[PDB]
Amino acid sequence: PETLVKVKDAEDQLGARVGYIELDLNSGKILESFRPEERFPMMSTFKVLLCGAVLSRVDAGQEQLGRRIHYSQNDLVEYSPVTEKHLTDGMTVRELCSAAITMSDNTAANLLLTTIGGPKELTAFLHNMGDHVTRLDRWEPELNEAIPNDERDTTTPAAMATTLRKLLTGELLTLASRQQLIDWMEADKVAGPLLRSALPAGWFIADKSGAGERGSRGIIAALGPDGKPSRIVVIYTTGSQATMDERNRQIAEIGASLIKHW
Ligand SMILES: *C(=O)N1C[C@H](NOS(=O)(=O)O)CC[C@H]1C(N)=O
Repeated sequence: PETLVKVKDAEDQLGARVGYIELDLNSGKILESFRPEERFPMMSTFKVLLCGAVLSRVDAGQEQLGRRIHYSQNDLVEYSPVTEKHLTDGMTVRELCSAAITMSDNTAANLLLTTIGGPKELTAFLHNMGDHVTRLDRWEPELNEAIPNDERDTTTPAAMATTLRKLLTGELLTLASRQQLIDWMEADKVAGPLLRSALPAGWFIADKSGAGERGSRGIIAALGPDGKPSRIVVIYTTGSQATMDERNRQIAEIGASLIKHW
């Protein structure tokens, strides 16, 4: 009961809703949940779904990971630490997905949405792999607005957890594409103070973090002991006036509990 108590205590201390799934990667069955059917802004966590959609196109040969995209300084939106450094040489679709997931590059995310036909086509992709709940409507950075009770650019903990399992382990993507997606998430360099902060030596983690307006914060992860993922964790919160630091520490403490009671 310890981990669900942490989530409830986090709600108390953040003054906001927290959504939680712990999913068995093998069976795909929910082990624990909190507000599993409630909507939360995906924020940057959507970039894993976007690169899923890109890889599905690469498998079908409508995209090539080696294909180079040139863009202009005028295409650059807030938080573009990789893409602002490749204005003369451009970047391959592979490099863009690397930027989107490992660095949460916002311009990378928009360039990739253009490659698939935008938010409506990411939603179509999720619909057609059996996720009729998750929806993307807007581009970076507007999809992070987190307007209370707005369903635009939202998922549920349940839908995100099951969708992430299908992308990483389901029949949808080729083995090569599943390996490349989980590899990008393993190489995440912007989620240090979250689940990674509670991870013991020898454990595997592949994750993607997110932050938005109105105290929005979240993480999706495949993790497990002995260097192999065996569970999917989804944590979302929205509405809190809490600092980025407190929100990070609350997610870390939920992580510490689920690892403690593995
Ligand atoms: C993702 O939600 N975002 C991109 C960037 N990195 O934050 S993250 O590592 O939690 O992904 C900055 C904030 C945010 C955004 N508003 O786009």
